This record gives sequence, structure tokens and C-alpha cells, in this order.
Amino acid sequence: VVSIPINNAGFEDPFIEVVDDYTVDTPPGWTTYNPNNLVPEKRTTWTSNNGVGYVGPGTQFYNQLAPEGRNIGSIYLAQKPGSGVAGFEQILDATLEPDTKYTLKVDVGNFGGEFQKISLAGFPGYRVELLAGDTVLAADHNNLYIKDGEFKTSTVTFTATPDNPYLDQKLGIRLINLLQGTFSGLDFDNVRLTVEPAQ
Amino acid sequence: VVSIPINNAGFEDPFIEVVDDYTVDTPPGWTTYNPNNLVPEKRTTWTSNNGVGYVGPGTQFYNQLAPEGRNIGSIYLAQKPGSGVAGFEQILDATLEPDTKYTLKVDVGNFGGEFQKISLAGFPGYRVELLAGDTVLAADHNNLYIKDGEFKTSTVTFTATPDNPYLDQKLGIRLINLLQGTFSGLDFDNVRLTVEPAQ
Ligand SMILES: [Ca+2]
Ligand SMILES: [Ca+2]
Ligand SMILES: [Ca+2]
Ligand SMILES: [Ca+2]
Repeated sequence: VVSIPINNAGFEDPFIEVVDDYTVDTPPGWTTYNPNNLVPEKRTTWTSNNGVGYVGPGTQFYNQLAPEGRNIGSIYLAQKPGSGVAGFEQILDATLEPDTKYTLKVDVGNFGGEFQKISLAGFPGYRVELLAGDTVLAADHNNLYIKDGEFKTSTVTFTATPDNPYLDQKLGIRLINLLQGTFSGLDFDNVRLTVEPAQ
Repeated sequence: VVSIPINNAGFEDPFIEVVDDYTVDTPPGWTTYNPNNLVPEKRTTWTSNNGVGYVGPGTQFYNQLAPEGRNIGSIYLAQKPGSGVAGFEQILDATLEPDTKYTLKVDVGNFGGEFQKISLAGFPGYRVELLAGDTVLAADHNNLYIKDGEFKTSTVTFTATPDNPYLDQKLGIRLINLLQGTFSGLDFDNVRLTVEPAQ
């Protein structure tokens, strides 16, 4: 079992000093997945946005600390449920290889609390995707039940055979806000991708 | 734990007498999910199609018999990988209810063998979806590795909270050929949907 390197896999860049502080710009090492043009190029607190946030002692958002390190990665969509999806994408340098089983793990957070008198209860749903090239090889579309204030680990697996059409294409990861409920924000942390011989 | 009734949930209708025989028309109780217009209204052996097939002693397709009963449900797509998706859909009379955990199970088959000198080795990928109204609540996009000649059970879970936007909409099930590999056909059997109080 070997790890595949991922840039800023725990959203630890940038460092954030103050409890419950956050950014509203795409985290370093990631791009914004924006198939429905829901997230604007220039973001502020109340536009749809993504960014990083510090989860440490003092936090109103969780009954635990960040799954890894200090920070999580966050995606907020202000449009009504049903309007589309958005999130994080990263294309890796590793390529799809035959007779290999890929295991993608990421922690998904349903933050609770209240922000400027707006309840953060509720959840939009999530999807975690493993890609080769432009193809979604395997995905967890919203299978875990995550209560307000907790994280759960999503696991996505895929086995590439020697006849897979997408061998030698670049691997990729997407972490998606489904916008299928309110409050329509969620967090991700601790992205891990490992490889092993196929079963 | 209570079962939700599904029509023709094991594809046992119509009865098929002869080993490895099949139909090419939408199974009773189901509709054809056809978002990319890949499946024609009138089907024959070599068009894209769906239907039912008998898997019994004598079969070339599996190292086991049908997971349930005599028959499976099958979807073949003749277009090149990447062209889109198609499969089975059924809208149920049950509606989405709050504080309830849904468990959707279906057996997914990767048939092997050879048909008219064409190898059936390889697999297109699958997705199993649980719906309310037009919304995919939860889905297993291709997480199981299924070798030629075997079936594996896919499990999809979803918990509906009292604030879910889709409460009171009709539940639905989709069983999808992803068309992400060749030979681009697969089978499904033994659709089961159960309900229980939320965790
Ligand atoms: Ca982290
Ligand atoms: Ca929440
Ligand atoms: Ca059956
Ligand atoms: Ca096959």
C-alpha cells in the first residue's frame, strides 16, 4: 500500500490564526469545480465561495477539532437547492495504472451553529469523486449520514483492469457540495489516496 | 425494518424458458432511463437495449445462477464509451419520510463469455441511485469491483431529516450502465428497499 501525493491535502495552507476565521478564495493546490457557474471569480463572505477555515478549541462549528491539522476546506453555495453543484478539484501527476486498486478517503463535515443570526443546521449533501482524465471512475454520492457538528470519513474505491479505456490519463479528485438542502455549506479534510494490487 | 414494495423487483416477469435466452424490451414495471437518447424505442439483438434474461444451469455468463429467481435485468449499450448512460428507472408509490433511514440493495452482474464471436469480457461500470422526485438523494457510482462471471451486492443508504426539501415526493430507483468500458453490458437483480428509524 503506497500513498499518492496530493497538494495541500489537508487544506493546511494558508495558516489561519484566529478561532473560526476563514478565507473565501480557492485553496492553494486546488481549483474550483464550477460546472454550473454558481461560484463567482471574486468572492466575499456572503457570495457562494470556497476556502479554508481553522477548526480549533473555541469553535462553534463542531463537537471535535479538525480531522487533521488545524484547517478544513469549505464550500458555501448561496443559490437555492437544485441550482447545481460546485466544489474542489485537483488533478494529480499520477496516472491510472492497470491491475491496481485505488482507495480515496476524505473526511466530510456538516458544521453546525449560527452565523450572523443565520442557522447553520441542515446539510446540502456531498459527492466525492475519483477521476481519470475527464471520467468519474467511482464516486460516493451522499451515502453517509452526517449530523450537525460532526465529521465522517467517505471511502471511494476503484479497480483499473488492463482493458480500462482511461489508463495513462491523469488521476483527479473532486469534493462536491450537492446543494440538495440547507444550510447549504459543508467542509472536507484529510484527503488521502492509496494504491495496492487489485484483488 | 420494513420493506417498500417494488414492482418486478427481481425481473422475474416475463418468464423465460430457454437457457441464456433474453428479451430486448423494457421489463414490465420498469421504464427505460435514457437521458442521452442512446436506447431506441424499437430494439433488436444488436441495438442498444434493455430487457430480462434467464440465468440457470447451462449458462455461459456466470459462475453462479441468478441471485434471485430465474431472471436478471440487462442493459446493453452499443455506442462508444463516453457517449452517455442508460438503464432502468422505477418510481414507487412510497414517498420520502422524515427521520427515516433508507437502504437500497441490488445485485450487479458483470457477465462474461462470448456472443456471436464477440468477447463479453470487460465491464462498463454501474451506478445505483435512490431518488425522491427528480433528485438523486444517494448513489453508488461504481464502487464495487466485479469480475467477469460474478455478481456483487451494491448498498445505497440515505437518511432523510425533517428539514429535507424533498419530503413527500415519490421515491425512485435507477440502475445505470455507465458506458465507461467494454464489453459495454451489465445485469442487475434482486432490488430491495427497506426503511428504519434514523440513527
Ligand atoms: Ca486539515
Ligand atoms: Ca450544517
Ligand atoms: Ca431475479
Ligand atoms: Ca463482462
